[PDB]
Amino acid sequence: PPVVDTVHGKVLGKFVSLEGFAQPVAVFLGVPFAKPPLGSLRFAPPQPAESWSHVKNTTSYPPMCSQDAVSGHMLSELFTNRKENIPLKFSEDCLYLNIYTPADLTKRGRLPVMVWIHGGGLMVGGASTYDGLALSAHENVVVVTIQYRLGIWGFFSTGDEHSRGNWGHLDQVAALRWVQDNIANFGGDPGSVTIFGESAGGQSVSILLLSPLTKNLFHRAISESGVALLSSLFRKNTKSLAEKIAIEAGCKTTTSAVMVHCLRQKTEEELMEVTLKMKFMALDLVGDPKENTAFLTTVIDGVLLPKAPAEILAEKKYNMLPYMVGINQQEFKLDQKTATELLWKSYPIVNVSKELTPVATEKYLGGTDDPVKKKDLFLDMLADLLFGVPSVNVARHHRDAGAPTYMYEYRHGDEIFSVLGAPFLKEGATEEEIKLSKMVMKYWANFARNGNPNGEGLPQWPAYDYKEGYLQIGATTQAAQKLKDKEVAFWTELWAKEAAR
Ligand SMILES: *[C@@H]1O[C@H](CO)[C@@H](O[C@H]2O[C@H](CO)[C@@H](O[C@@H]3O[C@H](CO)[C@@H](O)[C@H](O[C@@H]4O[C@H](CO)[C@@H](O)[C@H](O[C@H]5O[C@H](CO)[C@@H](O)[C@H](O)[C@@H]5O)[C@@H]4O)[C@@H]3O)[C@H](O)[C@H]2NC(C)=O)[C@H](O)[C@H]1NC(C)=O
Ligand SMILES: *[C@@H]1O[C@H](CO)[C@@H](O[C@H]2O[C@H](CO)[C@@H](O)[C@H](O)[C@H]2NC(C)=O)[C@H](O)[C@H]1NC(C)=O
Ligand SMILES: C1CCN(C2CCNCC2)CC1
Repeated sequence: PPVVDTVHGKVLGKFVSLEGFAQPVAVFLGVPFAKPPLGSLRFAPPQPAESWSHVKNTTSYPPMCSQDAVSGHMLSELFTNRKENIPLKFSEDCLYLNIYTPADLTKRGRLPVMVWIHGGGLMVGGASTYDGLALSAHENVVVVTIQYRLGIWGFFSTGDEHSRGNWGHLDQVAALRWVQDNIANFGGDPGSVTIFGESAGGQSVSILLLSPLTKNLFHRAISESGVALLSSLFRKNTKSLAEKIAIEAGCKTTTSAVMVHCLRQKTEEELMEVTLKMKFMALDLVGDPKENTAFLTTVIDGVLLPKAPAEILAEKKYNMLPYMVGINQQEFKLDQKTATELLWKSYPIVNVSKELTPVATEKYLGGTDDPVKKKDLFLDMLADLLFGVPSVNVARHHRDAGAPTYMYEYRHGDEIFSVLGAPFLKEGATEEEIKLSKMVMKYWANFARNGNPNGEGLPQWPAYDYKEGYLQIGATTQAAQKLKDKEVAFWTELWAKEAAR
């Protein structure tokens, strides 16, 4: 039974042997990296954890952050890269991380560290549904899954000092700081930390890469199907949102301070209650697509983000380091009038003026294949809009700044089956995807230790220079070029025409 020291006290983990590997993996589940964000700490930045004198049992999955348990239980079942489906528990006391290390705790391990940031619209998700027991064993790295406040708890902002916002992101920063001051005890190398995640995790890594407060907290980043440029997860301000939330809770809105103070008085159940009423994770068709800003989000707080992401990216003066941006052509039938309507209704999620709406349709869903079955093109443009286009834009920005860049197209969650090696400790699928998994983890890890995904036994992966070299992964893995170049062109131009209407 492994007992490791930490700045705050000792933790007791457990050994797990993965068939096919000589060395066990030491696992620590539910290690606190902060003080429980209760009472006055709700809607505040994370405070350090108080020290403890006993040896802390860390062999049990910590609870996940307050969230929609139905949407939370479902996303957890559809993303677990294991066979067992963990018995979830939710609480505001959710600031914990899980550690998977293959290092020999008896020695001075200096293995690269990979910190996984789960996705889930910043509304749901947890670190436990992900298992680094395979990636750590297969690639010889230390894997850390972190948790962060979600929904109201994590992103409620009044646009000023009484509740700046981005608590969820400040929790990610705190875990990264924790890794710095402690991972060495687990055979991890704080000098080689790689942050990675998909969807909302993907954009979080992007946000963190652009934040002034992450200097030296990590050394490489991987965004999968999500970048700082997602219009759904960022908004310069959310005062009106904060007000709708305060009212739904039965709080006055006289001031920012009165709002926050009243909300701090609410109960987790009461706030959970408001969350459900607000109906965040869901598209609202009826009404005007511009009044439904019911989406808690990343904002400009002058702390994590001094200014909007688009601009910080433009200034080219953020944390310059290896960044791997990738996507999966999937979000996982109708006519051109109804589809074009769904686009307008999906305004909050994709911000596409009604004016434009038809154009995009008649372009993607254009007068090519009139069939209804072949309107899966809608789902393609809807993806390019969500992450496809933004990703490339983010990449181009990074490259254009002189930072090692890389892209790839896997052929939401599926890459995860490969990234965390589901094909081993799960159902047992196509011996074909099982090798696909090993190839993936290989790139991620080589990138983790070198900032270059390349290695022996793996097809060439071109840097993301000006030839737009990117890797194509799937049943057959090859290299390609100009990812979403045509799609980006049509949009950057379309949105150009209305630059001076
Ligand atoms: C909902 O839909 C609308 C319309 O489709 C979205 O459009 C935009 O609204 C703003 C209109 O004013 C745009 O931002 C402004 O215009 C351009 C953006 O291209 C900027 O040049 C403007 O000023 C910036 O100031 C900083 C100061 O440090 C400079 O560094 C900037 O320079 C670069 O940064 C911009 C960032 O957008 C880049 O495009 C270029 O590399 C610039 O060279 C720049 O001088 C000003 O920001 C935006 O493009 C866009 N959104 C906003 C409000 O910024 C709208 O965004 C969308 N809303 C939602 C829900 O997302
Ligand atoms: C550490 O925590 C574990 C889990 O909470 C404690 O033992 C329990 O978990 C085991 C599985 O790991 C089960 O097999 C046991 O049944 C269960 N305990 C009971 C009630 O039988 C364990 O006591 C704690 N102490 C240490 C340091 O191991
Ligand atoms: C014009 C081009 C792209 N946008 C926008 C369009 C829709 N909102 C998010 C990106 C900013 C300015």
